[PDB]
Parts: sequence; structure tokens; C-alpha cells
Amino acid sequence: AGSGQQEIEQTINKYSNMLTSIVSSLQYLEKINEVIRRAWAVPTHGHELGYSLCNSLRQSGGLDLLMKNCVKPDLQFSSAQLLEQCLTTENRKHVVDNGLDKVVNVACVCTKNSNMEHSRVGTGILEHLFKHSEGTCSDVIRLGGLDAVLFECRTSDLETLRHCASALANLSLYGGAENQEEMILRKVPMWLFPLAFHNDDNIKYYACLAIAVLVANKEIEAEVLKSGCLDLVEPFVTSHDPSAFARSNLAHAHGQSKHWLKRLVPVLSSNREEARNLAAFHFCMEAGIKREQGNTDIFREINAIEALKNVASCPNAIASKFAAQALRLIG
Repeated sequence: AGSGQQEIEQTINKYSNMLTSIVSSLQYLEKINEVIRRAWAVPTHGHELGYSLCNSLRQSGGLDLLMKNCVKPDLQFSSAQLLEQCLTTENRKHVVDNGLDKVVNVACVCTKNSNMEHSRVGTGILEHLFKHSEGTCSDVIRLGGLDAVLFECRTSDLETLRHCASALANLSLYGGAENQEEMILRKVPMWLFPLAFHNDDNIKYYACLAIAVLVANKEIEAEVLKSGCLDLVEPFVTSHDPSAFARSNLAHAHGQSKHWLKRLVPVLSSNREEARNLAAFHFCMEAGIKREQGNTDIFREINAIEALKNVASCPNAIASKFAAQALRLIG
């Protein structure tokens, strides 16, 4: 077993070669899910360890293996549970182009059954599949992915809601004009209201963030305001430490992807102050996460510096201090 937190990389190749040896037996052990699960959960290097294991899973042909055998009944959940953990930026592109129907369908049926663990695996797959493209988000909405995350919004489990809240925030960004319109028809703010008021700071944060991205589209601004969840943003940002809430969320992983933050930049120049208060609250949260690893040039690659400067000068003191500390943590 692996334990501690040292510079030894000899642990990675042992479990990467073991991962490639089990995959090399294709023509059910399924202990690959139990090891990547704990490989992710490493305190400080889990993001470095998990990405290497999932890369060895894609480089050895195991990614194409989980997609073909997910139609077999006795191998459905084990393949989907291992696929839910290894949906990195590299593996996710290969999943969409060849067998997106096989993966979305097994994610929908995992949420329809009364087992909570199957419900968490399903929404965990739909959460990641909403972080690709507009065409991908439109296809998942067509195949029924949007119905499954909204159907799981009535749950009581926390881990399932955390997947359902994070799925709707990713769809709000990667969706676009036509897909955000579809979310208004599916009454997404109707089911984001119970998530926006959750006592869990994780569920409340990403629920409001999804709603904040939805008022950025000037065609649906009135419908998103009808829910009344934007009036909850200000008491949150004025009572939550950005450094501490960066350690409870997106500390394990090295923040959000650059393509994810690029989609959030236009929220900084929105009509509503509550949207700017939360968008700047996220970039001030991402600045320290990026500064720890030394990749602050990400914000210059996504034209986020131009927006943060216009916000650091606006009379709104809430978004002023958040956009200021972010820029000081970048350069």
C-alpha cells in the first residue's frame, strides 16, 4: 500500500505497470477501481498520481475496453465506476468521439436505481461529460443526461448533490446560447433552488455559480432572476475565507482547467453585481491555487487579466477586493 507524502515516484510505475498488465489480459478483477480511488485520495500528490494511472489506462487500451463491455449486464457498474474516476481531460476526448452513446446511457441507468453508490457514479460521469464542448453538451442533453442530473436533484445524499451541482455549473459554461435556453425550458433554476440553499458549502457554492453564469446571457436574465437565488451570493462571499474554501474545494485538484476558467471570464463583465461578486470570488480563489504550482500565466492565456482589471476599479467594493487580490497573486 501507499502512504505518506514523499518525492518517491517508484510508487507510480509499480501501479502503472500493474494497471497495464491487468488490461493486457483482454481477449472480473476490477481492483483497478479500488487502487485509483486510493491513488486519487493521496493528500498532496493524488492529482499527480491519479492522472498518471488514468493515462496508463488510456495508453494501454483499457479506456476502449470499459466502453465496449459497458453493454454487458454483469460488467456495467464496475466499468462505469472505474470510468467515473478516470475521466481526465485526455480520456474524456476519446470517450466522446467513438462511444458517447454507450457512456451516457450507462450513466443514466446508474442514477435511475435506488442504490446511492450507483447514483453517485452516474452523476459523476455526467458531471465530467459536461466539460467538453457545445456539441458534446448538446448530445448529452439529447441522450438524456440533463434529465438524469435533474432527476437526482431530489436526492438526500450529499455526494450525489455535489455531483449534480457541479454538473449544472459545467453545463452553464460549456453549453452556449442554445443549451442555456434548453436549461431554462428544463426548469434548471427550479431545481437549482433546493441546491442553492443547502447547508453544505460545496453544494451551495456550485449551485449559485451555475445560476451566476446563467444571468450572463442577456436573453434569459429575467427567467433566472425569478428563482431568487442571486440574493444569496453576497452573504456567502462576505463570510467565507477564500483561502480556506480553496482548501476544502479544488485544493486536492489543482483548481479548474484553463478551458473552464476561460468560460467563466465573461461572467466578470455581467449586468448583475451578484454575478461579478461570485465570479471574482472564484478567480481570487484560483489565483492562490495557481500561484502555489507556479502556473499563473493561465490567466493571461484566457484574457482574464483584462476583465479582472475592469473589476478591480469598479465602485463595487466586494468585487473590487476579490479582483485586486487575484491580480496581486498573478503579477
